[PDB]
Amino acid sequence: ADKSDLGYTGLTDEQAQELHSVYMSGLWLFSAVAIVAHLAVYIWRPWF
Repeated sequence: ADKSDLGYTGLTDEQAQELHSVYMSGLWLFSAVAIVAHLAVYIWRPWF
């Protein structure tokens, strides 16, 4: 009966709070994020 699958959609509040706390908790996390994105694109160039 109970599926409790509604938790997948209602992850917005958790998403906001999670990103906010982690962003502050790890303000320098952006640097990692930058490397991943930059490198990712470098990987996309040869993929086209």
